[PDB]
Amino acid sequence: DEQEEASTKLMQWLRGVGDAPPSASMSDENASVSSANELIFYQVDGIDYAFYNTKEKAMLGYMRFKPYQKRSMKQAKVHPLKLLVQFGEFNVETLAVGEEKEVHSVLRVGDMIEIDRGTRYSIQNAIDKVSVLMCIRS
Amino acid sequence: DEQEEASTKLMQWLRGVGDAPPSASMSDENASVSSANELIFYQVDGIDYAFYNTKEKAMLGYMRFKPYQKRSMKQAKVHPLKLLVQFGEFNVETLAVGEEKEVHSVLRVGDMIEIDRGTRYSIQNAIDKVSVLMCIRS
Repeated sequence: DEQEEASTKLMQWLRGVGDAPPSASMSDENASVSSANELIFYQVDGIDYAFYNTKEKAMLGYMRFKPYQKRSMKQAKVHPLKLLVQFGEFNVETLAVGEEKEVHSVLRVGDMIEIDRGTRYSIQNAIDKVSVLMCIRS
Repeated sequence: DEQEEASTKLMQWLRGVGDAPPSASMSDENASVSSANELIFYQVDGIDYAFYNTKEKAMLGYMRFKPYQKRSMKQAKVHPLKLLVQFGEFNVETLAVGEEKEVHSVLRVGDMIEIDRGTRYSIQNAIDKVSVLMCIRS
């Protein structure tokens, strides 16, 4: 249940509900390791982002959405990405290169969507609670 | 609490404790979407793997470890990877190209380690419960 407690503490922090998870080991000093305690949320144009400190920056992180919050349209101009739902529910609208018709998808926890290079995409929190997604860039 | 229930059901399935999460939307039919219900665990050399069905296969998935289970040494020969702890605790041993001294790291939930191209690495479940990690390939 210790590990259930650790998991719950991490999720509550990601959702903005709880305090930062405790430290545990000196492994957070290792070059290749980015611990959860490294994460710090910063707000950009209304959305809270927190990224691990990887060798190539901004390649793995979380987006935290206020209830029903909208992220404006962006384009995967350089890096294809994957969006993986960590908590809650999201509506994602995509328009791939060459197509002229948008696609709307609904994503619940554990669902993933792949955004190809060139695809324009918008994200909206579908529920009246904070939702969290993981952003994985290629 | 509906979304707390969905999150708990997904984690219990990943840990091998519960049944598959329910369906929800027709978005699982969308080309770019890989729903959690797509996941199916298969055992290879003692370890349970489940991968999303992405355009380039085997690029995002989970490894489920029995108590104290060891994954033998592998090498990131082609793809650098990131390992992100989803539940439990792992000891990871790495030997990067050019170095002659191994590095041992301990990872708890939400911690990530980056395995560079050429690095040899071994993984052991550090606890007497099932632990789960996410494997992210570049």
